[PDB]
Amino acid sequence: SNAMSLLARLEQSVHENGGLIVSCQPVPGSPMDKPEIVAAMAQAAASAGAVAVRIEGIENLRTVRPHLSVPIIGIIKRDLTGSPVRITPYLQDVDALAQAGADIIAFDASFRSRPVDIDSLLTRIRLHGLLAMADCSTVNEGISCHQKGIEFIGTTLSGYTGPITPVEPDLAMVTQLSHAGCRVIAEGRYNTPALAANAIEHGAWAVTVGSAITRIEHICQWFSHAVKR
Amino acid sequence: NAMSLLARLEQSVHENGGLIVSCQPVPGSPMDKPEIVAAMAQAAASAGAVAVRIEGIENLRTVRPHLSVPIIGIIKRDLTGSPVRITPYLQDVDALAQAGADIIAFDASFRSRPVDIDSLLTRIRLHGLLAMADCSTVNEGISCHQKGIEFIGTTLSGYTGPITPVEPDLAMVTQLSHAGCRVIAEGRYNTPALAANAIEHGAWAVTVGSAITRIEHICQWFSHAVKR
Ligand SMILES: [Cl-]
Repeated sequence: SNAMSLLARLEQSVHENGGLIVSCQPVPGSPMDKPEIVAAMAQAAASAGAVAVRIEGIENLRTVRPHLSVPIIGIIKRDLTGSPVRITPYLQDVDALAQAGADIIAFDASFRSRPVDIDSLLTRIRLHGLLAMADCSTVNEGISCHQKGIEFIGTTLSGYTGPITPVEPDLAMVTQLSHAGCRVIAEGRYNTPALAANAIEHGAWAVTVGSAITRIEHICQWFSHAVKR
Repeated sequence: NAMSLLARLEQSVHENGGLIVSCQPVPGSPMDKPEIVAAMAQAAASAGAVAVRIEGIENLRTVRPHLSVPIIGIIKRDLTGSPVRITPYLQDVDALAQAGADIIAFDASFRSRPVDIDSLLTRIRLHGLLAMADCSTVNEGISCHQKGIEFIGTTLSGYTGPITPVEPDLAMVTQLSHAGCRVIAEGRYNTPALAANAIEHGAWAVTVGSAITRIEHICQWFSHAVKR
Protein backbone atom coordinates (compact mmCIF):
# COMPACT_ATOMS: atom_id res chain seq x y z
CA SER A 1 0.00 0.00 0.00
CA ASN A 2 1.03 3.64 -0.32
CA ALA A 3 1.08 3.77 3.48
CA MET A 4 3.47 0.81 3.82
CA SER A 5 5.73 2.14 1.05
CA LEU A 6 5.78 5.57 2.71
CA LEU A 7 6.71 4.02 6.06
CA ALA A 8 9.45 2.00 4.34
CA ARG A 9 10.81 5.11 2.64
CA LEU A 10 10.69 7.03 5.92
CA GLU A 11 12.48 4.22 7.75
CA GLN A 12 15.15 4.30 5.06
CA SER A 13 15.37 8.07 5.30
CA VAL A 14 15.78 7.97 9.08
CA HIS A 15 18.43 5.26 8.71
CA GLU A 16 20.37 7.22 6.03
CA ASN A 17 19.83 10.80 7.22
CA GLY A 18 19.11 10.62 10.95
CA GLY A 19 15.77 10.81 12.74
CA LEU A 20 15.04 14.54 12.82
CA ILE A 21 11.46 15.70 12.46
CA VAL A 22 10.73 19.38 12.62
CA SER A 23 7.49 20.88 13.88
CA CYS A 24 6.72 24.03 12.04
CA GLN A 25 4.44 25.79 14.46
CA PRO A 26 5.26 29.45 15.17
CA VAL A 27 3.64 31.17 18.17
CA PRO A 28 0.07 31.74 17.07
CA GLY A 29 -0.62 35.33 16.06
CA SER A 30 3.14 35.97 15.81
CA PRO A 31 4.63 37.95 12.91
CA MET A 32 5.98 34.53 11.87
CA ASP A 33 2.51 32.92 11.96
CA LYS A 34 1.63 33.25 8.26
CA PRO A 35 1.03 30.30 5.93
CA GLU A 36 3.75 31.35 3.46
CA ILE A 37 6.24 31.64 6.31
CA VAL A 38 5.20 28.27 7.74
CA ALA A 39 5.77 26.92 4.22
CA ALA A 40 9.21 28.55 4.05
CA MET A 41 10.25 27.04 7.40
CA ALA A 42 9.18 23.56 6.29
CA GLN A 43 11.15 23.83 3.05
CA ALA A 44 14.19 25.16 4.89
CA ALA A 45 14.09 22.37 7.48
CA ALA A 46 13.63 19.68 4.80
CA SER A 47 16.62 21.07 2.91
CA ALA A 48 18.79 20.78 6.01
CA GLY A 49 18.09 17.38 7.58
CA ALA A 50 14.40 17.12 8.49
CA VAL A 51 13.09 13.75 7.25
CA ALA A 52 9.55 15.00 7.80
CA VAL A 53 7.70 17.97 9.26
CA ARG A 54 4.68 18.51 11.53
CA ILE A 55 2.20 21.16 10.38
CA GLU A 56 -0.88 22.45 12.27
CA GLY A 57 -3.91 23.73 10.38
CA ILE A 58 -5.55 23.32 7.01
CA GLU A 59 -4.46 26.65 5.50
CA ASN A 60 -0.83 26.06 6.49
CA LEU A 61 -0.88 22.50 5.18
CA ARG A 62 -2.45 23.47 1.83
CA THR A 63 0.19 26.18 1.40
CA VAL A 64 3.06 23.87 2.40
CA ARG A 65 2.06 20.68 0.54
CA PRO A 66 2.72 21.54 -3.12
CA HIS A 67 6.26 22.73 -2.40
CA LEU A 68 7.42 20.03 0.01
CA SER A 69 8.69 16.56 -0.90
CA VAL A 70 9.09 15.00 2.57
CA PRO A 71 6.21 13.50 4.56
CA ILE A 72 3.92 15.82 6.49
CA ILE A 73 2.49 14.93 9.88
CA GLY A 74 -0.74 16.92 10.05
CA ILE A 75 -2.76 18.05 13.07
CA ILE A 76 -5.55 20.49 13.82
CA LYS A 77 -5.62 22.19 17.20
CA ARG A 78 -9.03 23.11 18.63
CA ASP A 79 -10.23 24.46 21.95
CA LEU A 80 -13.26 22.63 23.28
CA THR A 81 -15.69 23.48 26.07
CA GLY A 82 -16.03 20.14 27.84
CA SER A 83 -12.74 18.48 26.98
CA PRO A 84 -9.05 19.39 27.51
CA VAL A 85 -8.11 17.56 24.29
CA ARG A 86 -6.83 19.86 21.51
CA ILE A 87 -4.94 17.80 18.91
CA THR A 88 -7.12 16.47 16.06
CA PRO A 89 -10.15 15.61 18.23
CA TYR A 90 -12.81 15.18 15.50
CA LEU A 91 -13.42 12.80 12.60
CA GLN A 92 -13.94 15.91 10.47
CA ASP A 93 -10.41 17.02 11.39
CA VAL A 94 -9.03 13.72 10.08
CA ASP A 95 -10.98 14.14 6.86
CA ALA A 96 -9.77 17.70 6.32
CA LEU A 97 -6.14 16.82 7.03
CA ALA A 98 -6.30 13.89 4.62
CA GLN A 99 -7.88 16.07 1.92
CA ALA A 100 -5.21 18.76 2.38
CA GLY A 101 -2.37 16.31 1.84
CA ALA A 102 -1.17 15.07 5.23
CA ASP A 103 0.80 11.81 4.89
CA ILE A 104 0.55 11.00 8.58
CA ILE A 105 -2.20 12.13 10.94
CA ALA A 106 -1.37 12.77 14.59
CA PHE A 107 -4.05 12.99 17.26
CA ASP A 108 -4.34 13.24 21.03
CA ALA A 109 -4.31 9.67 22.38
CA SER A 110 -4.62 10.49 26.09
CA PHE A 111 -7.00 8.77 28.53
CA ARG A 112 -9.06 11.91 29.06
CA SER A 113 -12.62 13.07 28.45
CA ARG A 114 -12.93 13.62 24.69
CA PRO A 115 -15.61 13.92 21.94
CA VAL A 116 -14.45 11.01 19.76
CA ASP A 117 -12.84 7.82 21.05
CA ILE A 118 -9.32 6.91 19.93
CA ASP A 119 -10.43 3.79 18.04
CA SER A 120 -12.85 5.86 15.94
CA LEU A 121 -10.18 8.45 15.11
CA LEU A 122 -7.84 5.63 14.10
CA THR A 123 -10.48 3.92 11.95
CA ARG A 124 -11.05 7.20 10.14
CA ILE A 125 -7.32 7.59 9.51
CA ARG A 126 -7.15 4.00 8.20
CA LEU A 127 -10.19 4.72 6.02
CA HIS A 128 -8.06 7.29 4.16
CA GLY A 129 -5.20 4.83 3.83
CA LEU A 130 -2.87 7.07 5.82
CA LEU A 131 -0.39 6.38 8.64
CA ALA A 132 -1.34 7.31 12.18
CA MET A 133 0.63 8.96 14.96
CA ALA A 134 -0.55 8.79 18.58
CA ASP A 135 0.38 11.83 20.69
CA CYS A 136 0.64 10.21 24.12
CA SER A 137 1.26 11.43 27.65
CA THR A 138 1.98 8.19 29.53
CA VAL A 139 3.62 4.83 28.94
CA ASN A 140 0.28 3.02 29.37
CA GLU A 141 -1.28 5.28 26.73
CA GLY A 142 1.63 4.53 24.39
CA ILE A 143 1.40 0.78 24.95
CA SER A 144 -2.38 0.84 24.37
CA CYS A 145 -1.89 2.60 21.02
CA HIS A 146 0.94 0.24 20.06
CA GLN A 147 -1.42 -2.69 20.64
CA LYS A 148 -3.78 -1.14 18.06
CA GLY A 149 -1.04 -1.26 15.44
CA ILE A 150 -0.44 2.50 15.32
CA GLU A 151 2.76 3.16 13.35
CA PHE A 152 4.16 6.11 15.35
CA ILE A 153 3.96 6.51 19.12
CA GLY A 154 4.69 10.05 20.30
CA THR A 155 5.64 11.34 23.75
CA THR A 156 4.14 14.65 22.65
CA LEU A 157 1.71 15.20 25.53
CA SER A 158 3.92 14.06 28.40
CA GLY A 159 4.06 16.97 30.84
CA TYR A 160 1.03 18.71 29.35
CA THR A 161 -1.84 16.79 30.99
CA GLY A 162 -0.69 16.80 34.61
CA PRO A 163 -0.10 19.49 37.25
CA ILE A 164 3.18 20.94 35.93
CA THR A 165 5.48 20.67 32.93
CA PRO A 166 8.93 19.38 33.89
CA VAL A 167 11.91 21.21 32.43
CA GLU A 168 13.58 18.09 31.08
CA PRO A 169 12.04 15.93 28.34
CA ASP A 170 10.39 12.63 29.31
CA LEU A 171 13.27 10.25 28.56
CA ALA A 172 11.89 7.50 30.78
CA MET A 173 8.79 7.25 28.59
CA VAL A 174 10.98 7.02 25.49
CA THR A 175 13.07 4.35 27.18
CA GLN A 176 10.14 2.24 28.34
CA LEU A 177 8.07 2.50 25.15
CA SER A 178 10.94 1.81 22.74
CA HIS A 179 12.02 -1.27 24.66
CA ALA A 180 8.45 -2.54 24.55
CA GLY A 181 8.63 -2.53 20.75
CA CYS A 182 7.07 0.86 19.96
CA ARG A 183 8.37 2.96 17.08
CA VAL A 184 8.83 6.03 19.29
CA ILE A 185 8.89 9.64 18.18
CA ALA A 186 10.37 11.63 21.06
CA GLU A 187 8.57 14.96 21.17
CA GLY A 188 8.34 17.75 23.74
CA ARG A 189 11.18 19.89 25.15
CA TYR A 190 13.95 18.46 22.97
CA ASN A 191 15.32 21.97 22.60
CA THR A 192 19.07 21.27 22.47
CA PRO A 193 20.94 18.92 20.12
CA ALA A 194 22.35 17.05 23.14
CA LEU A 195 18.81 16.34 24.42
CA ALA A 196 17.75 15.12 20.99
CA ALA A 197 20.81 12.85 20.90
CA ASN A 198 19.77 11.62 24.36
CA ALA A 199 16.38 10.52 23.02
CA ILE A 200 17.96 8.47 20.26
CA GLU A 201 20.35 6.91 22.79
CA HIS A 202 17.35 5.89 24.88
CA GLY A 203 15.64 4.12 21.99
CA ALA A 204 13.72 6.80 20.09
CA TRP A 205 13.28 6.11 16.38
CA ALA A 206 13.13 9.84 15.68
CA VAL A 207 12.91 13.14 17.53
CA THR A 208 10.58 16.01 16.73
CA VAL A 209 12.03 19.44 17.53
CA GLY A 210 9.73 22.46 17.56
CA SER A 211 10.44 25.64 19.51
CA ALA A 212 14.24 25.56 19.22
CA ILE A 213 13.87 25.74 15.44
CA THR A 214 10.60 27.46 14.54
CA ARG A 215 9.55 29.64 17.49
CA ILE A 216 11.70 32.77 17.40
CA GLU A 217 9.95 34.35 20.41
CA HIS A 218 10.75 31.34 22.58
CA ILE A 219 14.39 31.09 21.49
CA CYS A 220 14.83 34.82 22.20
CA GLN A 221 13.32 34.37 25.66
CA TRP A 222 15.92 31.66 26.40
CA PHE A 223 18.79 33.94 25.42
CA SER A 224 17.26 37.01 27.03
CA HIS A 225 16.94 35.20 30.24
CA ALA A 226 20.59 34.07 30.07
CA VAL A 227 21.99 37.58 29.54
CA LYS A 228 20.10 39.41 32.25
CA ARG A 229 23.05 39.50 34.59
CA ASN B 1 19.87 62.50 18.49
CA ALA B 2 22.53 59.80 18.63
CA MET B 3 23.07 60.38 22.35
CA SER B 4 19.33 60.00 23.00
CA LEU B 5 19.42 56.65 21.22
CA LEU B 6 22.40 55.39 23.21
CA ALA B 7 20.77 56.40 26.50
CA ARG B 8 17.52 54.71 25.53
CA LEU B 9 19.47 51.63 24.47
CA GLU B 10 21.42 51.72 27.74
CA GLN B 11 18.12 51.78 29.62
CA SER B 12 16.65 48.94 27.54
CA VAL B 13 19.76 46.78 28.08
CA HIS B 14 19.63 47.34 31.85
CA GLU B 15 15.92 46.50 32.06
CA ASN B 16 15.70 43.63 29.56
CA GLY B 17 19.23 42.26 29.39
CA GLY B 18 21.67 42.80 26.54
CA LEU B 19 20.34 40.65 23.73
CA ILE B 20 20.76 41.76 20.13
CA VAL B 21 19.45 39.50 17.37
CA SER B 22 20.98 39.41 13.94
CA CYS B 23 18.28 38.67 11.37
CA GLN B 24 20.29 37.21 8.53
CA PRO B 25 18.90 33.99 7.00
CA VAL B 26 21.02 31.76 4.76
CA PRO B 27 21.22 33.59 1.45
CA GLY B 28 18.95 32.00 -1.13
CA SER B 29 17.06 30.15 1.63
CA PRO B 30 13.26 29.91 1.52
CA MET B 31 13.55 32.16 4.59
CA ASP B 32 15.60 34.71 2.64
CA LYS B 33 12.83 37.15 1.69
CA PRO B 34 12.60 40.74 2.98
CA GLU B 35 9.08 40.20 4.37
CA ILE B 36 10.34 37.18 6.33
CA VAL B 37 13.41 39.02 7.60
CA ALA B 38 10.98 41.74 8.72
CA ALA B 39 8.81 39.21 10.55
CA MET B 40 11.84 37.72 12.32
CA ALA B 41 12.96 41.14 13.53
CA GLN B 42 9.49 41.97 14.81
CA ALA B 43 9.25 38.59 16.54
CA ALA B 44 12.67 39.04 18.16
CA ALA B 45 11.92 42.61 19.31
CA SER B 46 8.71 41.48 21.01
CA ALA B 47 10.59 38.79 22.95
CA GLY B 48 13.70 40.37 24.45
CA ALA B 49 15.81 41.84 21.63
CA VAL B 50 16.92 45.37 22.50
CA ALA B 51 18.08 45.86 18.92
CA VAL B 52 18.44 43.91 15.70
CA ARG B 53 21.14 43.63 13.04
CA ILE B 54 19.84 43.71 9.47
CA GLU B 55 21.85 43.18 6.26
CA GLY B 56 20.95 44.72 2.90
CA ILE B 57 18.92 47.71 1.77
CA GLU B 58 15.94 45.72 0.51
CA ASN B 59 15.66 43.98 3.88
CA LEU B 60 16.21 47.18 5.89
CA ARG B 61 13.58 49.26 4.06
CA THR B 62 11.06 46.45 4.48
CA VAL B 63 11.86 46.05 8.18
CA ARG B 64 12.15 49.71 9.25
CA PRO B 65 8.53 50.94 9.30
CA HIS B 66 7.36 48.04 11.47
CA LEU B 67 10.14 48.06 14.05
CA SER B 68 10.41 50.30 17.11
CA VAL B 69 13.82 49.13 18.36
CA PRO B 70 17.14 50.35 16.97
CA ILE B 71 18.47 48.69 13.84
CA ILE B 72 22.16 47.98 13.32
CA GLY B 73 22.56 48.09 9.56
CA ILE B 74 25.18 46.50 7.36
CA ILE B 75 25.76 45.66 3.72
CA LYS B 76 27.80 42.50 3.18
CA ARG B 77 29.90 42.35 0.01
CA ASP B 78 31.84 39.74 -1.94
CA LEU B 79 33.27 41.66 -4.87
CA THR B 80 35.33 44.59 -3.52
CA GLY B 81 38.60 42.96 -4.53
CA SER B 82 39.66 42.92 -0.87
CA PRO B 83 38.92 40.66 2.12
CA VAL B 84 36.66 43.28 3.73
CA ARG B 85 32.96 42.36 3.45
CA ILE B 86 31.07 44.36 6.08
CA THR B 87 30.01 47.82 4.85
CA PRO B 88 33.18 48.59 2.87
CA TYR B 89 32.06 51.64 0.83
CA LEU B 90 31.05 55.20 1.66
CA GLN B 91 28.00 54.69 -0.57
CA ASP B 92 27.04 51.70 1.58
CA VAL B 93 27.02 53.97 4.62
CA ASP B 94 24.92 56.48 2.66
CA ALA B 95 22.40 53.80 1.61
CA LEU B 96 22.05 52.30 5.10
CA ALA B 97 21.49 55.77 6.54
CA GLN B 98 18.92 56.68 3.90
CA ALA B 99 17.09 53.38 4.55
CA GLY B 100 16.59 54.00 8.27
CA ALA B 101 19.53 52.38 10.07
CA ASP B 102 20.15 53.77 13.58
CA ILE B 103 23.59 52.25 14.00
CA ILE B 104 25.98 51.49 11.15
CA ALA B 105 28.33 48.56 11.63
CA PHE B 106 31.45 48.08 9.54
CA ASP B 107 34.56 45.94 9.25
CA ALA B 108 37.22 47.62 11.42
CA SER B 109 40.04 45.16 10.71
CA PHE B 110 43.60 46.10 9.73
CA ARG B 111 43.26 44.60 6.26
CA SER B 112 43.49 45.91 2.69
CA ARG B 113 40.26 47.74 1.89
CA PRO B 114 38.84 50.29 -0.58
CA VAL B 115 37.95 52.85 2.11
CA ASP B 116 39.89 53.60 5.29
CA ILE B 117 38.25 53.26 8.69
CA ASP B 118 38.45 56.97 9.48
CA SER B 119 36.60 57.91 6.29
CA LEU B 120 33.84 55.37 6.97
CA LEU B 121 33.39 56.64 10.54
CA THR B 122 33.40 60.24 9.35
CA ARG B 123 30.70 59.24 6.84
CA ILE B 124 28.64 57.61 9.59
CA ARG B 125 28.97 60.74 11.76
CA LEU B 126 27.95 62.98 8.85
CA HIS B 127 24.59 61.23 8.88
CA GLY B 128 24.42 61.78 12.63
CA LEU B 129 24.27 58.03 13.32
CA LEU B 130 26.02 55.83 15.90
CA ALA B 131 28.84 53.60 14.71
CA MET B 132 29.73 50.02 15.53
CA ALA B 133 33.17 48.58 14.84
CA ASP B 134 33.22 44.93 13.82
CA CYS B 135 36.69 43.87 15.00
CA SER B 136 38.86 40.76 14.84
CA THR B 137 41.53 41.50 17.49
CA VAL B 138 41.88 43.33 20.78
CA ASN B 139 44.23 45.80 19.06
CA GLU B 140 41.58 46.62 16.46
CA GLY B 141 38.98 47.19 19.20
CA ILE B 142 41.28 49.46 21.21
CA SER B 143 42.07 51.53 18.14
CA CYS B 144 38.36 52.06 17.45
CA HIS B 145 37.70 52.78 21.12
CA GLN B 146 40.24 55.58 20.87
CA LYS B 147 38.19 57.02 17.99
CA GLY B 148 35.20 57.25 20.30
CA ILE B 149 33.19 54.55 18.53
CA GLU B 150 30.24 53.66 20.73
CA PHE B 151 30.02 49.91 20.12
CA ILE B 152 32.98 47.57 19.76
CA GLY B 153 32.04 44.14 18.40
CA THR B 154 34.06 40.94 18.41
CA THR B 155 32.15 40.11 15.25
CA LEU B 156 35.13 39.29 13.03
CA SER B 157 37.24 37.31 15.48
CA GLY B 158 37.88 33.93 13.87
CA TYR B 159 36.69 35.13 10.45
CA THR B 160 39.82 36.66 8.96
CA GLY B 161 41.72 33.39 8.55
CA PRO B 162 41.08 29.86 7.25
CA ILE B 163 40.39 28.42 10.71
CA THR B 164 37.33 29.38 12.73
CA PRO B 165 37.49 28.32 16.40
CA VAL B 166 34.51 26.37 17.78
CA GLU B 167 34.22 28.42 20.96
CA PRO B 168 33.50 32.17 20.95
CA ASP B 169 36.34 34.61 21.62
CA LEU B 170 35.62 35.31 25.28
CA ALA B 171 39.16 36.46 26.07
CA MET B 172 38.73 39.29 23.60
CA VAL B 173 35.53 40.35 25.39
CA THR B 174 37.28 40.53 28.75
CA GLN B 175 40.31 42.41 27.44
CA LEU B 176 38.22 45.01 25.60
CA SER B 177 35.84 45.36 28.52
CA HIS B 178 38.78 46.00 30.84
CA ALA B 179 39.94 48.71 28.43
CA GLY B 180 36.65 50.56 28.91
CA CYS B 181 34.93 49.43 25.69
CA ARG B 182 31.19 49.03 25.34
CA VAL B 183 31.62 45.50 24.05
CA ILE B 184 29.14 43.68 21.85
CA ALA B 185 30.01 39.99 21.91
CA GLU B 186 29.24 38.60 18.45
CA GLY B 187 30.27 35.34 16.81
CA ARG B 188 29.34 31.79 17.87
CA TYR B 189 27.18 32.69 20.85
CA ASN B 190 24.71 29.99 19.86
CA THR B 191 23.66 28.66 23.23
CA PRO B 192 22.11 30.67 26.06
CA ALA B 193 24.95 29.42 28.29
CA LEU B 194 27.57 30.94 25.97
CA ALA B 195 25.66 34.24 25.85
CA ALA B 196 25.63 34.27 29.65
CA ASN B 197 29.37 33.64 29.65
CA ALA B 198 29.95 36.67 27.45
CA ILE B 199 28.09 38.87 29.94
CA GLU B 200 30.13 37.40 32.80
CA HIS B 201 33.26 38.21 30.78
CA GLY B 202 32.31 41.89 30.61
CA ALA B 203 30.14 42.08 27.49
CA TRP B 204 27.61 44.93 27.45
CA ALA B 205 25.46 42.97 25.02
CA VAL B 206 25.53 39.76 22.99
CA THR B 207 24.49 39.52 19.35
CA VAL B 208 22.95 36.14 18.48
CA GLY B 209 22.25 35.23 14.86
CA SER B 210 22.32 31.65 13.57
CA ALA B 211 20.75 30.06 16.67
CA ILE B 212 17.68 32.29 16.28
CA THR B 213 17.34 33.15 12.58
CA ARG B 214 19.14 30.51 10.47
CA ILE B 215 16.81 27.48 10.39
CA GLU B 216 19.19 25.50 8.15
CA HIS B 217 22.06 25.92 10.62
CA ILE B 218 19.92 24.94 13.58
CA CYS B 219 18.60 21.90 11.74
CA GLN B 220 22.15 20.83 10.94
CA TRP B 221 23.15 21.02 14.61
CA PHE B 222 20.21 18.79 15.58
CA SER B 223 20.66 16.49 12.59
CA HIS B 224 24.32 15.93 13.43
CA ALA B 225 23.24 15.09 17.00
CA VAL B 226 20.60 12.49 16.07
CA LYS B 227 22.66 10.90 13.28
CA ARG B 228 24.05 7.45 14.05
CL1 LIG C 1 29.70 43.07 -3.57
